Formats: sequence, C-alpha cells, structure tokens
Amino acid sequence: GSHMEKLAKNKVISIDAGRKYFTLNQLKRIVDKASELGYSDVHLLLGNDGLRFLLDDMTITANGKTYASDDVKKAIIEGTKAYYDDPNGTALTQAEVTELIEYAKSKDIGLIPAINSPGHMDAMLVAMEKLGIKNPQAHFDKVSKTTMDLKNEEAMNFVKALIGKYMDFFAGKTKIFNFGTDEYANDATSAQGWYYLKWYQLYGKFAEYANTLAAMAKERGLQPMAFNDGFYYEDKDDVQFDKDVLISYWSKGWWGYNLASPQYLASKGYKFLNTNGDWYYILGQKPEDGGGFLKKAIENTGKTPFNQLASTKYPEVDLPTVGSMLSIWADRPSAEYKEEEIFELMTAFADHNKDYFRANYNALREELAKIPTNLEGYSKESLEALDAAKTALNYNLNRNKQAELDTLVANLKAALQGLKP
Ligand SMILES: CC(=O)N[C@H]1/C(=N/O)O[C@H](CO)[C@@H](O)[C@@H]1O
Repeated sequence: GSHMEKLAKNKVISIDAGRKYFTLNQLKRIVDKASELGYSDVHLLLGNDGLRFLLDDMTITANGKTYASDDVKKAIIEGTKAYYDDPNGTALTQAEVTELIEYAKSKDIGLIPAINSPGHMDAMLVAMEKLGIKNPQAHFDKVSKTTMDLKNEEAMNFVKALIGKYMDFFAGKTKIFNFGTDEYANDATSAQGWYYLKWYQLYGKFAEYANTLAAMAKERGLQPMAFNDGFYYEDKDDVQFDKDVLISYWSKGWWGYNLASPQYLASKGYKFLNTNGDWYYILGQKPEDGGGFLKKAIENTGKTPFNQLASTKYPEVDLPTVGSMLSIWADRPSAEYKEEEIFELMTAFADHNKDYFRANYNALREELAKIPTNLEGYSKESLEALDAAKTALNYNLNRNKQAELDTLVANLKAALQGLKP
C-alpha cells in the first residue's frame, strides 16, 4: 500500500542454471540488468535435473562412511553430463559463486540459490550410482530417472548430507535457500506423483523429508524456501509441514493434479513468493508450442497483477506475499540462451510495475566511486557544495523517478567537477 512497503517487497528473476550451464559472466550480466531495472534478487537454480555447482571440498559423510571429495566431484560431473553434456560447461566453481555473491551484494542484489530434491535430481541419482549407492531412483509404473526413492535410506542420507554441505556454504552468504521439492517422480507416474505418493502411503515420508530440509536450513540461519506442489496436497492436513517455509507458488495444477490452493496454504500461515506460472519463459519455446513462449510471458507481465497468485483473481482474493518472481526455465537445455530475450522480459515486468521496482542506482554508484579518498586539500566552498549534493541523494526512489534521480546524480557530478585546492 505504501511507497515503503512496495519497495520492500522482493522482485526476483529466476534462472534455471541447473538444466543448462551459464558462465559467471552471463550471470553477472543478469545481476547487472537485475540491478538496473530495480529487482532485489536473482534466484539461481544450481541443482535442477543437472547439478551445476561444485564446492572446493565435496567430502561427504553418510551411511557410516565417507565419500572422498574427488570421487564426489567425478561422480556429479558424470551425473550432470548424463543428463545433458552441455558444450558450454558443466559446473560453476566455488570461487565463481563466491564472486557472483560479492558482485550481486555490491549492487544491492541478493542471490537465492536452489538445489532441487527429491525430484529434478537426475544428476544426483547417477552420481549416487557411481559412488556405489544402488537403486537410488523412485519406482512406480517404471523406474524414475528424475526422482529419489523415499524408502532408500542410503540414498536419502547421502543427499541430505550433500544438501547440508551446500547449505553450509550458503550460510551467512545468502538469506534464503530453496530446496524445491516440485514434481515427485512425474516421469514414472504420467505426471501424477502426489497421487502415487498418497496411494502408496509415502506422502508422510515426503513431508518428513521436506520438514528435515526446512530444519536444516533454519539451523544454519537460512530462510527455507520450497515450491508449493508438495504442501498440503488436495488441501488435506492428515500430514503436516513446517510452517516457516517460504512457499514459491506458481500454479494450483490442472485436472487430476490437485495442488493445495493458495487460500488453503495462506490459512495454514504460509508466506508466498508469488512465482506465477503466467510469467514463465522456457528458452526457445515458440507460439506454436503453447505454454510459456516469450510473447505470452511478456503479455502476462501486464495482464497478471504483480500480487496475483496463480488460480486466484486479484484483488478479489488478496493474499499476503513477500514479493514476486519471474522465471526463466531451460526444459530443453540445448536451446540457445539469448540474453536480450530475458532482458526484454525482465524489463517488461519492471515497466508494468514501476511502483515496486527501484530506480536505477548504477550511475550514482559510478559517481560516488569518483569521490577522492583523502580530500583534505580542497577549498571549503568546493566541499560545502559536495556535502550538499551528497546529502540530497535519495536511495528510496522507485522506477517512476529515474529523472528525479538523474538530476540528483547530475548535481553530484557537478559538485565533484567543481572541487579545487
Ligand atoms: C516449479 C516449476 O515450475 N517446476 C517445473 C515446471 N513446472 O510447471 O515448469 C517449468 C517450465 O516448464 C519447469 O522448467 C520447472 O522445472
């Protein structure tokens, strides 16, 4: 409602760097563009099908043994390559992600990492086989290639420990950690995972897994995030979930795929990051394919309100959100990533919501850096003018006031150009 509240909401661009590889530089250009358009965060899937992030030390202790760091890396590379051997690269390094966090911090952009499980973990599944964990995959109408078997303790201990090490790295570097939990063995159930889980009475074990991951996150000072799919499926509460989880809500599903309504989750106390399916772009999707092609995503940045949760009509239904997230996915990871399409889409979201997005502070930052470090040998006339310009700076401006901001920075330049001994 207020100027302050709107700017305090999260405005997030999501990048699926799990299915598909992105260079440090491509990610830095995304954060750049995120900063310029007044976003607050970049949500970066690192484990999503492919596992595209390796820590310097990947030693894992589970199952009463330890798996050598070198073995863990080699296995993961193999797992990720088997999902998709991307010719542009395999995994980002620790040094790369650390630099991306520092860089994003310098531009007032948070990073929100995601490592997906128990679904979307093709690469982890293969890696576990290579490390001597047999049959880690869930098994329904056929053996899953995507999802871990909830009954396999050996696989479960390994993954939990692996997610731990990832969370240890992000602790004190990022505020939020997304553990995902979307799509339970959809490839093995004709996209009816949750129905299969309830049918087999494994849904309770699903919640246990999810609740464990939320507690792990919290223990290490990370806000846990997850997608909506798995929580209180079909609005039933026979099986309980951690209430502290930030729910990234993208859709209520479709016929026979009966996700909890956002009304039901709100009534359970959840906060949402509005990740509306309407805003999805899948790299390379064409009009003729239906779903999230670029021109529909761009049109929806106007048509679907900022605060509208999927399946609800806003403002008739008005549920509290912490902010909204626009998502770029790489379902066919060999599709070409075309920066400008993403930029055009980010820009369109920001342009239709100028009251939510910050102005562009990059020019201001450039100018503040041109301030001399000592500045003790200049006149008092020169410095009074620089004091007054520095004081008149406004960091609270939204995207409707670029001009108002540019003037302020112009005066800072003039005062800096105005100094003299
Ligand atoms: C949370 C989520 O969105 N999960 C999948 C998805 N579910 O509808 O659609 C996207 C685009 O097809 C996929 O890339 C996602 O991995």
